Amino acid sequence: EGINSRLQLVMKSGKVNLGCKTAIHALRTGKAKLIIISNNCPALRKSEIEYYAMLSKCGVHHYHGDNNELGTACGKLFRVSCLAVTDGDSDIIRSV
RNA sequence: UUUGCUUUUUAACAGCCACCCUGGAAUCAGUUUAGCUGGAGAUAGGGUUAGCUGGCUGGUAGAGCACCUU
Repeated sequence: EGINSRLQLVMKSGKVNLGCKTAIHALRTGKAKLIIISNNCPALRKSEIEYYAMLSKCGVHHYHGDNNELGTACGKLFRVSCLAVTDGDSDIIRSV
């Protein structure tokens, strides 16, 4: 809930790639600063992302409260399982 | 009364005519008679596949049918 403040700060300044496929696309690229995955996300899907994150090495990643939460945390009426923070005023990536 | 009625048909069989890729959606968009669908990837563009008792040729005019003359 410190992150819930700091996340919406990033989207104004920087950019974020929301959804599973665009997140994994960034990891192959090695261009994703961190991966945020929803708790409600399918169990198998997260495993693939956090394997990819180990290979990308600066995948790092971090868990939330909930799937439907994570969209409205962004400021989106649709819902999101996974983010990928591409690069913001707030250093989300250093502390977390 | 350029009129009213009857005939003008084609068999089984055989060949041919939901899902993926690109992509990344809020000023939300697509859509049914009705509702539903969509970052667990929508519209759109290009494909793949399912099908009926669909279309074309073969079967098949030699047959069947309606008439006419020695």
